[PDB]
Parts: sequence; structure tokens; C-alpha cells
Amino acid sequence: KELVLALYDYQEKSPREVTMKKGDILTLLNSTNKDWWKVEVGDRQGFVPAAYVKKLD
Repeated sequence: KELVLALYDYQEKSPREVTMKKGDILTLLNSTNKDWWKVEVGDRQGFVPAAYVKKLD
């Protein structure tokens, strides 16, 4: 889908989560949830706080 920019670093805390580093460019996979967005960071998928990323589009 679209691309989002990681505004903050985020280390996963649950099995469904994924780690990211500020500055990273992730592929937005599912933004149906207002609190967690499924993204692809590098070569891995998972959820990160919707609030910590920004849509570029």
C-alpha cells in the first residue's frame, strides 16, 4: 500500500508487534484500527502504534 515514516523508535512488546527505528520508511499494510497499524519494516510485518508513524503517500 502506502508508505509511512517512523517518527519514533519502537521495540515490539507482543508476538504480533514489530520493531522500528525513527527515520524508517515502512509499507502501510492495514490501517483499519485507530490505535495499531500493521506495517512492514524491512522484511518483517506486524503492528506498531498508529500514533508513532506519519503517512507520506
